[PDB]
Amino acid sequence: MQIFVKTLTGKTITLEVEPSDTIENVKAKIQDKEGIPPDQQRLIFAGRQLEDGRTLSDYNIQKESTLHLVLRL
Amino acid sequence: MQIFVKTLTGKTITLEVEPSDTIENVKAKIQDKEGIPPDQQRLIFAGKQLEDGRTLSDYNIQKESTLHLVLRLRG
Repeated sequence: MQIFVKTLTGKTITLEVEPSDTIENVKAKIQDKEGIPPDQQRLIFAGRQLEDGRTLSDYNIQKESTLHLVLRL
Repeated sequence: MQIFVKTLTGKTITLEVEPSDTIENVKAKIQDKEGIPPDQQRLIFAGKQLEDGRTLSDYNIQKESTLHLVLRLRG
């Protein structure tokens, strides 16, 4: 399925993911598109930070859900 | 130098490491003590997951720092 990620400039990118993808897998997909290493990425959904070991479906992330990318400072 | 690792039960072990040790090397040292293969280990420090190709030095991990071992499980 497709999900969206709001990037550091507020532009939206589109990823192909599965409900069983872990957040660590999703951060690797974001690294491919944005060039930010996973250990520098905070991923936010519904106003909370996601943990690396959970799946997208563990957070009830759906088709065409939007995640937010934040850079670790 | 000495660092600590909190294991899957919350017990702490000690590792002998150098600041130049990679995280992949540290996972191999954890395998020797805990019997968990490196590809099944998530190593956490300061609330974030460490990447294999970085050194302890790259995360400013110092003597007596405590890392957290988590088992790779979806969920």
